[PDB]
Amino acid sequence: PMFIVNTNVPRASVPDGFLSELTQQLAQATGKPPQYIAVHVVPDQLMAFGGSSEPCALCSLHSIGKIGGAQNRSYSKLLCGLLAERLRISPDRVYINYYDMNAANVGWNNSTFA
Amino acid sequence: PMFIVNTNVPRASVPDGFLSELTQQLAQATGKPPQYIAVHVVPDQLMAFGGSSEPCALCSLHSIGKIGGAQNRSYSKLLCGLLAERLRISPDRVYINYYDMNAANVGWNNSTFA
Amino acid sequence: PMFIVNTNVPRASVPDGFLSELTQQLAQATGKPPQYIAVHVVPDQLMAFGGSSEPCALCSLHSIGKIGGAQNRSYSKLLCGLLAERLRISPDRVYINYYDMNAANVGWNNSTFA
Ligand SMILES: C[C@@H](N)[C@H](O)c1cccc(O)c1
Ligand SMILES: C[C@H](N)[C@H](O)c1cccc(O)c1
Ligand SMILES: [Cl-]
Ligand SMILES: [Cl-]
Ligand SMILES: [Cl-]
Ligand SMILES: [Cl-]
Ligand SMILES: [Cl-]
Ligand SMILES: [Cl-]
Ligand SMILES: [Cl-]
Ligand SMILES: [Cl-]
Ligand SMILES: [Cl-]
Repeated sequence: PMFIVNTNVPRASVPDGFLSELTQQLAQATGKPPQYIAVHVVPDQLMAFGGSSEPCALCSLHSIGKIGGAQNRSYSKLLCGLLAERLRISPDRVYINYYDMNAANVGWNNSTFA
Repeated sequence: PMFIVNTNVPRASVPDGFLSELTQQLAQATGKPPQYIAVHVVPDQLMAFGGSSEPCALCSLHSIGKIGGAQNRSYSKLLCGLLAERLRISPDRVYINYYDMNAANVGWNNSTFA
Repeated sequence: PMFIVNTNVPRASVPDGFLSELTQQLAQATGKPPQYIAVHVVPDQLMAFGGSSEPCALCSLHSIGKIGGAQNRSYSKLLCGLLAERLRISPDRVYINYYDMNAANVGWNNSTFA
């Protein structure tokens, strides 16, 4: 899977080990091996949410399976909690788009997973 | 909804109020509440369009509904107009990808919209 | 089509002509005219792959058609080869998400391709 967070929070406010916490927490939540989890954090962005430049985040989670109604509700609670605790972003200023990818549409290591 | 613009135009060339202008114009175009509209502008990017590094933009609009044949033509006219007037980018050097998101696949405020 | 690479490799390690090289190789691989190929390279990113931050890349290819099982395997070999030879990124630390876009969902030049 891949998880991306784009935020206006400054780089200095991203705590050490944040990529590792995302990796481990997502491995547990999705059930996928940590070796297959990629994470990408983009601070200092020029962004607004509801017209306001207070701290916010736009995120995405792509996974081959492990995406659905109940699972995405659980992911949102986990990820909003982490963004609130670690980046001080209010959950009502976070979007997370979820993508259930077909294996044939995910390339890796000179091929695709299909 | 969420609107992202990636561009090679430098940050100093993005005028004041551009995030607000995008927020207001997208609220009217999509009909969605301004409170739910998120905007993200990424200048100074290493990009080419048609092999050329002249000013260009790659954009995306994600929305729960309000995406379709006619609506997307109207959004493209509005958004290319703004990128031309405000960033001086020619409309034939802009792509905008449109995504009609299922409510179950959009997280916000510790939950999803499903 | 549009190809985006996000990588932790620093900007100074992105060789001259890399955007043109991607444009040319993608024009041939997708069969599309190079005038329609857009490329975007984002170096210096805060990323981890499988828990570590050795060089890695998260990429996407969006195209109206020319996406499928066999084609995506071919694109992955081409693109991982280029990331390995030019950016020194191991193919097993690259993900590429493929998107077959409907023409009605791609805006360009004040309209869409539909
Ligand atoms: C069905 C769709 N892939 C198609 O035939 C096409 C090809 C080239 C450009 C287009 O806008 C659309
Ligand atoms: C159907 C679903 N995509 C599936 O069963 C799968 C699981 C794990 C890896 C993978 O590539 C594919
Ligand atoms: Cl970190
Ligand atoms: Cl589910
Ligand atoms: Cl898919
Ligand atoms: Cl929406
Ligand atoms: Cl129309
Ligand atoms: Cl969806
Ligand atoms: Cl590391
Ligand atoms: Cl195919
Ligand atoms: Cl589509």
